Amino acid sequence: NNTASWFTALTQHGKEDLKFPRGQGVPINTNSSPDDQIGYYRRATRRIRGGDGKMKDLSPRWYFYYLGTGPEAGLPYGANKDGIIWVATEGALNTPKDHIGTRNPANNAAIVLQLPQGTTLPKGFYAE
Repeated sequence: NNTASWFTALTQHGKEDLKFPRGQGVPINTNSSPDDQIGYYRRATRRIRGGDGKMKDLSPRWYFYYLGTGPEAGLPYGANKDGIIWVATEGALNTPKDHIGTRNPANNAAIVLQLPQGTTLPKGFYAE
């Protein structure tokens, strides 16, 4: 509890999971260094009860966590797991970013997720 991504989410509207080209995907954060630009996105599925009384699936959201932090802090870069996709800027160090850690929403608002110029966002995905 009291732990969250440092950034706002990407919303999925299509059917394909989130995917980034090699070297792309890490959100902008001017308080981090080139060594830190590596991590993963984690899918969060939302389900609400619709008008018919049955549960309906909402659009999935994907949250970025620096490598070695977040709900899959123990996962090494590249580990295969459903809902987890890995991203890294070229040159980033394959080390845990415990100095960055996660965000306490009671203490800090989320950084608005932004991707650098030229990034290919897959079809159906949009930043909140």
